[PDB]
Amino acid sequence: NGNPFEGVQLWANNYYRSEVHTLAIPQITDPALRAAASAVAEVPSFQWLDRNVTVDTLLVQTLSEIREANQAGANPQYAAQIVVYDLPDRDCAAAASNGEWAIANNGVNNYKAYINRIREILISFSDVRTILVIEPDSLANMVTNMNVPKCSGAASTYRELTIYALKQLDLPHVAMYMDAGHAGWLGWPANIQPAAELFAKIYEDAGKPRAVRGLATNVANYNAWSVSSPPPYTSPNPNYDEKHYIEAFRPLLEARGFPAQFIVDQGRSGKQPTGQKEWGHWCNAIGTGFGMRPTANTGHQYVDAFVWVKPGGECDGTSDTTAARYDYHCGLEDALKPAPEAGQWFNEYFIQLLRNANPPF
Ligand SMILES: CO[C@@H]1O[C@H](CO)[C@@H](S[C@@H]2O[C@H](CO)[C@@H](O[C@@H]3O[C@H](CO)[C@@H](O[C@@H]4O[C@H](CO)[C@@H](N)[C@H](O)[C@H]4O)[C@H](O)[C@H]3O)[C@H](O)[C@H]2O)[C@H](O)[C@H]1O
Ligand SMILES: CO[C@@H]1O[C@H](CO)[C@@H](S[C@@H]2O[C@H](CO)[C@@H](O[C@@H]3O[C@H](CO)[C@@H](O)[C@H](O)[C@H]3O)[C@H](O)[C@H]2O)[C@H](O)[C@H]1O
Ligand SMILES: *[C@@H]1O[C@H](CO)[C@@H](O)[C@H](O)[C@H]1NC(C)=O
Repeated sequence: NGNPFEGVQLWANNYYRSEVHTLAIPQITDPALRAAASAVAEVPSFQWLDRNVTVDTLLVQTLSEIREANQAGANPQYAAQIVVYDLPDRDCAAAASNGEWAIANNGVNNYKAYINRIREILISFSDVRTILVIEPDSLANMVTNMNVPKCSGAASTYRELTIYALKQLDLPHVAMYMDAGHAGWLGWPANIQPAAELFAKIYEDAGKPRAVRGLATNVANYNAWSVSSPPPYTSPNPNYDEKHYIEAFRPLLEARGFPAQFIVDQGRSGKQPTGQKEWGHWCNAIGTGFGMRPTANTGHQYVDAFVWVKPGGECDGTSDTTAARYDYHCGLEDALKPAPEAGQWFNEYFIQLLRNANPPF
């Protein structure tokens, strides 16, 4: 029943800090941008377990640092924020963030082992409050993208592995939030009921694990929490921001046995409207800014926290048309270019986010 974001400070991980200080700052001479970059490096965004190698290295290192700070007397205690993101046939409706594992090459077994190892590590660090986002985009793709061969082919696997993860990571010091797309994906009137059906059924089939707190929205996207008028690209969706989406979604979930609490990514939501020409333009969108800083003080009963899940500056996908992971969304007129591989540092993007930051740095 506890909000896992209440009574703790959020740990800012050293990986994002290191990117900003070793890659970004040496390329930013401008005094104000340099000072702003140093400040954003300290905003506590989620750390992503995007490859298996990170489990026994980066995850352990962060948890070990938090343990040490808390043992020294940190008040409030620090909590960790981790994304689980390595399903086989990952990112099934796009090319940009295809992952290391494939269902056709022992991916299911590889993933179960990854989840088992994460469980063992979280058990060993049961003294550290841990908040998890489970597999961005996965279930949202199962709602709207069964017409995509990679997604339809992965659906049964996604379902089995999601339930596996929810049960295995159901630990006394863990809070989990399943990814649930965003207002412009699942919040469309035609998608929102089948979305609620799917998430509630997964929840029931997982045995309603205690550690499942709810859902995460807007991960790696740009939507407003709350604006007074719909951005043009949102019409005619009545759920044109995350507040509308959540207020519509929660009753439908609760009626199906899943009284989900929410966290909302605001890391790239500071400038509204954005420069997106169409709402479905997700890749390195121009006209965006760093948004509201992580906090549990949301003013909304259904929202545990505003968070930064996607770390701004880390690319959404390459704009190189010859690359294996080239996705046409990343070559569009409203995608910033040239852009490196997904997850790699995109310094010009980082600068855009600093310039447009609201609140400013
Ligand atoms: C009445 O107007 C029309 O209505 C229909 C609905 O009745 C929509 S169709 C609706 O369009 C949305 C675009 O506004 C689609 O949402 C997009 O889906 C894609 C997946 O196919 C999402 O892409 C994913 O984005 C992630 C970041 O958020 C990223 N990590 C992933 O790699 C990427 O695949 C995208 O965010 C989302 O906005 C929706 O599926 C579709 O049902 C019509 O657009 C209106 O004109
Ligand atoms: C939805 O798209 C995904 O977005 C997430 C969040 O941006 C990233 S996770 C991101 O991934 C990169 C690349 O693996 C990591 O950067 C790398 O860190 C390793 C050490 O682990 C270094 O050796 C390397 O030089 C560095 O580039 C980030 O630390 C992660 O946060 C994901 O890749 C996207 O697909
Ligand atoms: C994943 O990493 C673990 C160590 O955490 C390792 O033992 C295992 O072999 C790796 N999985 C694959 C499929 O290589």
